[PDB]
Amino acid sequence: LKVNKAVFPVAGLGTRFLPATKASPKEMLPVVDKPLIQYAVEEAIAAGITEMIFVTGRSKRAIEDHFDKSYEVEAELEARGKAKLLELVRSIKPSHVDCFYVRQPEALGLGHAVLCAEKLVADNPFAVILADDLLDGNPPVMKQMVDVFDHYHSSVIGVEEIPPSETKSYGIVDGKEWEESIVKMSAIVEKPAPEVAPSNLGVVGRYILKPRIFEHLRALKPELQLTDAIQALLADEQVLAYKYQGTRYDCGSKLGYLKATVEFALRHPEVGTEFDAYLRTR
Ligand SMILES: O=c1ccn([C@@H]2O[C@H](COP(=O)(O)OP(=O)(O)OP(=O)(O)O)[C@@H](O)[C@H]2O)c(=O)[nH]1
Repeated sequence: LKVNKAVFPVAGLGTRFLPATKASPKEMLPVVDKPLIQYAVEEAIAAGITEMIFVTGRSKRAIEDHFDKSYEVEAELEARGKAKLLELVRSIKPSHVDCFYVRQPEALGLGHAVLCAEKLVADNPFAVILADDLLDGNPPVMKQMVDVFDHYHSSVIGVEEIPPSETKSYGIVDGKEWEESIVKMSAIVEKPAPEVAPSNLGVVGRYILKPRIFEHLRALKPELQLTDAIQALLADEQVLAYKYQGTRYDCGSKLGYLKATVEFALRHPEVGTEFDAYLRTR
């Protein structure tokens, strides 16, 4: 049917960004002036998703207070007639967008984080969006994928072409190329050595999953691997890999985070020009 829900796992330990992540999850890191998780939610909104499910771990309130109403900030902005900033703050969570929270008690990995959201997804297809993967696309990547899902009504795994030497960092898909950008998947293999990688198509943190993924998650022998659930699912039904149009910034790591900051600052209306001039003359 329709993709109304997006699950955002934001419960990782984020040790690669200590000390900043001590009391704020990695997905709250700002790129210029905006947390990763807000970029991710805005992508979901652009895709027609209206229900945001956050799987929280440590520092859940950074996520919750970012999206929930804050009386203090509005009373502060109200008391100063700063109306454009008020519209900006309110657009963090537009009307008709709902935020639900669920706890992952133990940082038992991504597949387990997804499993924590099972009762909230129930018997519906749902997006899984990893805000650490900051995707820059027009149209937004999850919107592209929702269009793919609406056509084929199969799970959709976002993929990008990666250097063959780097396959050990990625889930790698295999299958029959269907369109220029659609692979009908025959396999997904977790972090293969370059010489045995079945393709150069690496999985990124964008998924549309049909609810049968949950029975394969609960069934796995435990850190449950999302890859293994996907591999199991494609034995029972079509799963598609989608070579999205756009650019991924691996903000799980410091370098991708920095690249994202640079690239997004350059396209920022307020500071783009000066930051470009600064970069040239430094
Ligand atoms: O227990 C977990 C682990 C990971 N995740 C989620 O899975 C995705 C991938 O996150 P990772 O598993 O790569 O962990 P991390 O980047 O937070 O950890 P460090 O390497 O910085 O130590 C992110 O969306 C994260 O929030 C969970 O929700 N729960």
